[PDB]
Amino acid sequence: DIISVALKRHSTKAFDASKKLTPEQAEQIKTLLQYSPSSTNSQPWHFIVASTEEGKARVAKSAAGNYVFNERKMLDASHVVVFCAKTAMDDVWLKLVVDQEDADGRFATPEAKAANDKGRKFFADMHRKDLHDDAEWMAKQVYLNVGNFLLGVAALGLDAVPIEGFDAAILDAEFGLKEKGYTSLVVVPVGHHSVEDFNATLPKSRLPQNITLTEV
Amino acid sequence: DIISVALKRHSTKAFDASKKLTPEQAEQIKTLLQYSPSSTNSQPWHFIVASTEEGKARVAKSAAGNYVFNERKMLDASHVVVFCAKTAMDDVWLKLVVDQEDADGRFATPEAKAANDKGRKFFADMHRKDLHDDAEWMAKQVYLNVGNFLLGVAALGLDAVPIEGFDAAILDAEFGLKEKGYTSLVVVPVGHHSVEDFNATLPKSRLPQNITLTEV
Ligand SMILES: Cc1cc2nc3c(=O)[nH]c(=O)nc-3n(C[C@H](O)[C@H](O)[C@H](O)COP(=O)(O)O)c2cc1C
Ligand SMILES: Cc1cc2nc3c(=O)[nH]c(=O)nc-3n(C[C@H](O)[C@H](O)[C@H](O)COP(=O)(O)O)c2cc1C
Ligand SMILES: O=CC(=O)CNC(=O)c1cc(N(CCBr)CCBr)c([N+](=O)[O-])cc1[N+](=O)[O-]
Repeated sequence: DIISVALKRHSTKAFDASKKLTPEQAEQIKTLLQYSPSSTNSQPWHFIVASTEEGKARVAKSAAGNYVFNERKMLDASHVVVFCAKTAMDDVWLKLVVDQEDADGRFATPEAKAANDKGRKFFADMHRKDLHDDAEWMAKQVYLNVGNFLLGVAALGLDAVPIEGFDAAILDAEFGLKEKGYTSLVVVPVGHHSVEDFNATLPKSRLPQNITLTEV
Repeated sequence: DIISVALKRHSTKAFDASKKLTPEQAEQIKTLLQYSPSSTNSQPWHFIVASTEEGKARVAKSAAGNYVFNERKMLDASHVVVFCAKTAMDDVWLKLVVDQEDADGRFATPEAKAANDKGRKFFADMHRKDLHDDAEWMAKQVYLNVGNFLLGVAALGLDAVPIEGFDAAILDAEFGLKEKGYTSLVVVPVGHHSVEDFNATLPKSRLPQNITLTEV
C-alpha cells in the first residue's frame, strides 16, 4: 500500500554505513531517476550517483562550511544522488528529446514528429523569450523528479533524506558543472537508518487540510 | 512494485467522465497532497480539489487561448487538483508551521522548538532577504509535491496528467488566489482514461542513462 508508505516515510538524520544497497536496488534507483515525468518530456537534468566512499567524500565537500550537520548523512549512506538542472535550454537538447521519442516509436507519421517538436518549442520559447525564466522552469522539473524519487525509494524499503543544505557553488566546481551546462540543486542520500536517527521514532507533522485545502 | 508503476504510468490525454474515484480514493489523494515533504516542512502550498461539474468548469476556464487542448482533461476527469504556491513567505506562516510541530509532539524541550524555528528562519531568510528567489523556492516545493502525487495516484490504480498548459491569471482570478496569497502552478486531473487516449498504448520514451547519469 502506497498511503502507508507516504505516512511512514521520514527524513533520515543518520544512516548505517554497513547496510549497503543490493545490486537490484542500485539499478532500480537509476530507473526512478530516468523515468520521471517532465514538461513536454524535456528532461532538463543530470544525475551524479555516488556509491564509492571516494565519490561520496567528493560530494560531502559541499557541506564542509556552515552545513556540517549534513556531512555525516552523505558519507554513511549507500547511494548518494545529486540532482542537477540545465542552466539553459539549447536547440540540441530539444532535438535529442524528439529524436529519442522517434526512435522509441511514439510517432506514426513524420508530420506528427514535427507537431510534437513545434509544441515543445512553443513551451520552451515561452520560457526563453517571453517569461525569461527557463532556468527556473527547468529546475521546477528537477524538483518534480525529487518528489517522484523520495516516494519511490520509500516504497522500495529504503530510507532517504532530501538535502538543500549544501553549497551549490562548491559542488559545481568539484564535478566540473556550469561549463558542462548544469547546476546542483538537491542531494539525496539513500540507504538504511541506524539507532542514532532522532526522526524515526518521532511522529509526522503536517498542517491540517482545513488551512491548505478547499473542495469545490 | 513501484518500479512497475513508474514504468507503466503515463500522462493520459483523454478521460472517461463516468469513471469516478471510489470514496476512499478521494480521501487518499488528499492525504498524498498533505503528507508530502518540503524544505524545513515549510509546506508553502494550497490545493483546490474540484470534484463537481460546476467546480471543474471554473478550473477549465484557464484552458483558453492556445491551451484549448487541455479543456477536455479538466472537465472529463473525476477529480481535478490545482497546485498553488504562496506568493510571499510571511513570519505568521512560519509560526503556524512550528506550532503544528509542537502540538504533534516533535519537541521534548522548549529549547528544541526554538532550535527548529531558528533552522527554518535561516533557510527562509536566505531566500527572502539575500537571494530574493522566495517565490521560486516555494514553487520548487510545490513541484516536489506534484512528483510525489503523480507516482502516488499511479500506485493507487488511477490515471493522471500534470498540466502546465493553462492561463495562471484566469485561474487565480477565478478563485481569488492573489488576495489570499497564492498562485496556481500545476493542474492535475485525476481519474481513469478512455479508449481515445493514444498515450495509453504508446511506449514510454526517455533519454539514455549514458547522457543523463554519471556514476562516481
Ligand atoms: C527540497 C527539500 C530540502 C530539504 N533540506 C533538508 C536539509 O538540508 N537537511 C535536513 O536534515 N532535512 C532537509 N529536508 C527534510 C525536511 O525537513 C522534511 O522533508 C520535512 O521536515 C518533512 O518531514 P518528513 O520528510 O519526515 O515528512 C528537506 C526536504 C526537502 C523536500
Ligand atoms: C510539470 C508538467 C507539465 C506538463 N504539462 C502538460 C500539458 O499541459 N499537457 C499535456 O498533455 N501533458 C503535459 N505534461 C506531460 C508530459 O508531456 C509528460 O510528463 C512527458 O511526455 C513524459 O510522459 P509520461 O508522463 O507518460 O511519462 C506535463 C508534465 C509535467 C511534469
Ligand atoms: O522538521 C523539523 C525538524 O525535525 C528538523 N528540520 C530539518 O529537517 C532541518 C534541520 C536543520 N538543522 C537545525 C539547526 Br541546529 C540541523 C539539525 Br538536523 C536545518 N539546517 O539548519 O540546515 C535544516 C532543516 N531543513 O529541513 O532544511
